[PDB]
Amino acid sequence: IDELTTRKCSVDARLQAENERAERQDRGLKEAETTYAKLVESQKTLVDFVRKEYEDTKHQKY
Amino acid sequence: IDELTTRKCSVDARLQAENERAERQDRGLKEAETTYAKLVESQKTLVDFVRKEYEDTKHQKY
Repeated sequence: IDELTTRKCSVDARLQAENERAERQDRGLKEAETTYAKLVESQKTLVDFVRKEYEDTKHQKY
Repeated sequence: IDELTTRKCSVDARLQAENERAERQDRGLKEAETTYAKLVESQKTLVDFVRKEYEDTKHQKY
């Protein structure tokens, strides 16, 4: 039963570390996804802008 | 002379507007160069920002 206490405390100290690391991954995964959405909207702006300049030179061509 | 003046007036008007077209193109790339420059600095830094999150996420699990 005391060997269990050593084992239980070992996994408990690892489980609380697991809780800390998992949340940190959860914290960064959300921030990465929000910054991902920043990149997703990033091209959408210039994609609209690359093809508006793509069309604006058409009049300046002919 | 008048017949060539019509050509002269046409070529002068279209080129003086073509200079406007040229500068309109210059402002066209100015945003395009800036936005591409704005993206590539943002793209590279955010990718390694994700790798930084990815590394620590890998570090916590490995």
